Amino acid sequence: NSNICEVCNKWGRLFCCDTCPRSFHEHCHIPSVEANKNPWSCIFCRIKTIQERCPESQSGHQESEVLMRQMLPEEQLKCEFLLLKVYCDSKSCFFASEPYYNREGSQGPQKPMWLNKVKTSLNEQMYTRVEGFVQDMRLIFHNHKEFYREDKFTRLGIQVQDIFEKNFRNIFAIQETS
Ligand SMILES: [Zn+2]
Ligand SMILES: [Zn+2]
Ligand SMILES: [Zn+2]
Repeated sequence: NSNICEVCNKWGRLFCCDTCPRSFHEHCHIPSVEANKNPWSCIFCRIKTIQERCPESQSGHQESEVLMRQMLPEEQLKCEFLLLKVYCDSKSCFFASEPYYNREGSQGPQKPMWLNKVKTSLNEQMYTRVEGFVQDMRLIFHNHKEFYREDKFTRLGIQVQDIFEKNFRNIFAIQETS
């Protein structure tokens, strides 16, 4: 096994996957690393199994059909993995915890949103369709773009949204386009 957490790249109290060499902090893994279960298989492993059991699941899909899917177990897992892929980027620190807004010339968003809020919402099964999760994710970056206006800090939202969008297209096998 690796000696650092796959998500945050730090050592510490790590739980090791039994079917691959990755390791995790307890609350870095999504869902949080399960109490018992020997062997234990990480989310990366669980996602790879879905693909292996249904190879046709990798054929191209339309985003509109993906968004309308109900949050059954496999779509729940995919959203958890997508969320975790965002946390994997160190720039996710800016979007993790609850923001506050007091900048001359700007007004805060009407609906603040942040990664840990999305994490809780997934844990509490608050999304009934993929669309709910994707909307909240995209709202994080849209709120950031609007608030920071012409400040160069707006670029952090572009950057992390790009990681989100690339991973969304990969995990949900969105049809490739020009
Ligand atoms: Zn970690
Ligand atoms: Zn694994
Ligand atoms: Zn099949």
